Amino acid sequence: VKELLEAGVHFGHERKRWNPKFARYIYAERNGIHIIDLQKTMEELERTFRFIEDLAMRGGTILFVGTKKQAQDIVRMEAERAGMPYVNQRWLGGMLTNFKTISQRVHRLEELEALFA
RNA sequence: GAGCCCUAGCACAGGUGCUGCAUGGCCGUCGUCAGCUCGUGCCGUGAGGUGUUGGGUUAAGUCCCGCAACGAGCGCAACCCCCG
Ligand SMILES: [Mg+2]
Ligand SMILES: [Mg+2]
Repeated sequence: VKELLEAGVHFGHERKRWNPKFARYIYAERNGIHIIDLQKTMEELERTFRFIEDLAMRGGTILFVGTKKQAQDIVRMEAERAGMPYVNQRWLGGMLTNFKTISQRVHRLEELEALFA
């Protein structure tokens, strides 16, 4: 239901293209490829989802980010489907640290929206 | 008696005499070449860098694509005149 739904095909990826700080999450090497251990994915999903839940049930807002082409279409769907914002194409330099300045273009976007009709 | 005009005296005028390395103003010139910058972010101990390195395209930093940058300004172009 959980970790049987995950073993679906939704774990193990890379192949000694690894960052060795991620060893605490790794189970073994099946066939040249690192197999991430789901019994510990279990663990972090509970902790992360606890933190997400909390966040939501108090007016919290979560910027979803994923630009790589496998996730592009997923992140937009799920993001619209929660009314949270998403970054999908390029992540622009300073969307956060320069948010003051980048927003000024959201304000331009809507003011150009306003010359549609 | 005030304009006004000559005589002498007083202040002063006059100087195309010097310095264009004391200057203003205006002009030439590189060059109508495609450049030169800024605000915030980010990188760097720092000068500084990114933006404005790359690929394409244009008469052009013109436009596109890309990208720790997102924008903007002086330029380019347009707004002006002539010719068709
Ligand atoms: Mg001079
Ligand atoms: Mg001389």
